[PDB]
Amino acid sequence: ARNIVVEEIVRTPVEMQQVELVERKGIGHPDSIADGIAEAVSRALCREYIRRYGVILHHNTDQVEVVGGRAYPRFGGGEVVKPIYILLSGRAVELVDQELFPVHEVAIKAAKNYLKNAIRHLDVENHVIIDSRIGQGSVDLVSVFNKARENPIPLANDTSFGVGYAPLSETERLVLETEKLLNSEKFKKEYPAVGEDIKVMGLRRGNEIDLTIAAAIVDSEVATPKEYLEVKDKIKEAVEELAKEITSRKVNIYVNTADDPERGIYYITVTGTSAEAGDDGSVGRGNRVNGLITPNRHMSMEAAAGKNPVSHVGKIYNILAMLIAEDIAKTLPVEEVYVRILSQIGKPIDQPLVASIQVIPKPGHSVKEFEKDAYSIADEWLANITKVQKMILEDKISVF
Amino acid sequence: ARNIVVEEIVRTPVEMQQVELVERKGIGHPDSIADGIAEAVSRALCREYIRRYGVILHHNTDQVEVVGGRAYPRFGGGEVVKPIYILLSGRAVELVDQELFPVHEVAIKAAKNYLKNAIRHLDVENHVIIDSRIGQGSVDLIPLANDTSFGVGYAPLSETERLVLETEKLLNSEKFKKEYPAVGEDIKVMGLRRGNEIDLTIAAAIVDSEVATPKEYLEVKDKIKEAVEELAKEITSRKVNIYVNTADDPERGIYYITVTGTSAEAGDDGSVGRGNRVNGLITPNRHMSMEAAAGKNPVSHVGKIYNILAMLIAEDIAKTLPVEEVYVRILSQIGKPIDQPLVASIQVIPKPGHSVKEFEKDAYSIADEWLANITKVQKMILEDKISVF
Ligand SMILES: [Cl-]
Ligand SMILES: [Cl-]
Ligand SMILES: [Cl-]
Ligand SMILES: [Mn+2]
Ligand SMILES: [Mn+2]
Repeated sequence: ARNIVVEEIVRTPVEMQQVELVERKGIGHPDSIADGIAEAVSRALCREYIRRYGVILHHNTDQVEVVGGRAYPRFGGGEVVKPIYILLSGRAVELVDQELFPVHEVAIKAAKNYLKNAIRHLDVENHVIIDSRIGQGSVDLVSVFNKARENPIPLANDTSFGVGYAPLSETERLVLETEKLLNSEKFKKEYPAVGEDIKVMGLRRGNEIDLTIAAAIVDSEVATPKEYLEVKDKIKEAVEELAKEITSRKVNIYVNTADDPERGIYYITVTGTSAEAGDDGSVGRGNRVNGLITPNRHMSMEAAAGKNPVSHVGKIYNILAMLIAEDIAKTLPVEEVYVRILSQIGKPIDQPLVASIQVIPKPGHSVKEFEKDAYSIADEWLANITKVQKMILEDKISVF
Repeated sequence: ARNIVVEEIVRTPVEMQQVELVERKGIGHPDSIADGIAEAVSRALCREYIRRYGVILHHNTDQVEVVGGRAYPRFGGGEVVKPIYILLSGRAVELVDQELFPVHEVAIKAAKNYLKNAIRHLDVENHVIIDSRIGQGSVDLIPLANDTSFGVGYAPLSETERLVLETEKLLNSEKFKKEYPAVGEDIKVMGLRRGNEIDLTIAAAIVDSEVATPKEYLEVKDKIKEAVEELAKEITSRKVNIYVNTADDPERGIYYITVTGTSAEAGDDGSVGRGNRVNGLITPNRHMSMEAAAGKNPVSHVGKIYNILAMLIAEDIAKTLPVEEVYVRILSQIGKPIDQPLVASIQVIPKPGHSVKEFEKDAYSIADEWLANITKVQKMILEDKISVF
């Protein structure tokens, strides 16, 4: 019934390709800040719609602009001189049966709460201005409930595709886990000088990987250039240990490569994010839903962060494509699998115009031998598509 | 000696894959409006820096937020009820040796001029609010790489890529607009190929002042369909199915009519880097860069230059040599001039019956000459001769 297509492709697996480039924008990167606020706003709206009406009402808050401020970092502690300005945009239902729903209150509080929990040394009350221009919508709940009855699985409202793949390469895992380690609670507690604005790039040529880390250091935690350099060495040491667990390839680690001590240049910040110094961010400019930027792979340009987890395929299909890919890679004799899913307007989101599965089989196997099981994995996930709504709101799946 | 590497790759060509997906967001789509404004602002800043100082000063205007308005379309002509709001962001040099450069004036003027020329039925003075929060820079009056920057491009386009690209270009061309003024600029095209059959879905905003009745609206949709059917026959002999404004439901009174020709009027939002790559397409069957070219300084941003150069190198190779596919990737080497990349990888599938040895030397030479003329590409960008979305 469902438009699922399984095909074999021939390609050099990424692990065997000569040049592989992978990047991850960490939590404090301005683009990832935009994504994180967008998603925090969406989840807060979902939960408050549920609390008041028992159902999620339509909204999309996948539009956030982070306008950088100005700052004077100094060893021992600088100051922010001009605040970061953040504009929340999108659309949400505001009039519910002639009654007013507190869209802007929920959104601004969610954005502020996200920043406080994400960027430890950022003074949100004084370093940030948050304004909201979220568009106004209206609905009658009887209609909402009737729409839910007519179509238990929501209808697609856009023509969009999501893209995912599996399994991850060593270089992909290295980049992902380097950022996760350095922004982990345990590491932050041990090394409070390491801010959250961390960008990780892995470039593999053959069996040698250059792993470059741009990590904003918090100037209130380093009194001297010497203490700053000791922090960079502690970053390098921790990532060296991590790399030995992920790959037996040679890994060269570089931290804050624009540093130039003789010219007095160090990557120190007041708050731990370069957004303080004038760098800007917006939604969908960084990691895909698997958490990575991967030009050796395939992606959708849809920004998952902030999109309605109930009906917007731009989020749902990018998550589902990754989950189907991971399932196939985990259970079948596959070297690589790429999943692309395209919505059809007016049809339920479990009836995509196509769900395309492209597989490189392991040597000694053919896709024909397992094509029906691959179909079945995609079919069961599409038939259970609404559970993605549940995993988002239970904070079980990240979208950047 | 530039580190250019030409190698053969063995992989299923896109045209032989069973399923291919291609999308293009047309000029009036909110995301493409953001991209277009971003690039229009950058080029206006470049020209005015040159006019005043003889050099381009540092800037990045790759941050634009299009916040949709409200509108009540009506057959015969509706009205915009709440204006579109556009925030310009990024950074530009504003203090030039203690004197003030009119960043915000240049930027707002450039944004308004772009909209005026791009969206025919948009009343910019009354339908749009443009504000600027571009960050303030300062300065006192072949570049080296400061980072590892990346560009990726490919050629030639597949039949489905060509159909999607040329469908939007046709419907938003002046010649077509003159004959069918009811067709707005907010056109989104999705192409799905399965085997030798292509499904083409077109969402095209129709201008409500140009259609007096539902009957005229349906006639306009049929003229879109007929025109694209003709175009498809020029590109492919695969079966092509064309669908226009598929969410329409006449019995329930739903038609894709707009006052201005862009869904930004009705509350849809856009921002930079959410849509087309520099070749004009969104192509999940290919390899794409995540960087937003629009608004980036074309003189100093290596990622923008390399993504354009990679496309130009690929297109040249595909046009002149016996290649079925070519993928071009360029990586800068930190601390070296940008015309001396860390690697320029040229990956080719030869046409059947051919081997790369026949033409590997010519492919190297094509890549070499483009890298040697990186300054020529920068000029082409400012002369509006190369599109970036
Ligand atoms: Cl290959
Ligand atoms: Cl098929
Ligand atoms: Cl990229
Ligand atoms: Mn960015
Ligand atoms: Mn969009």
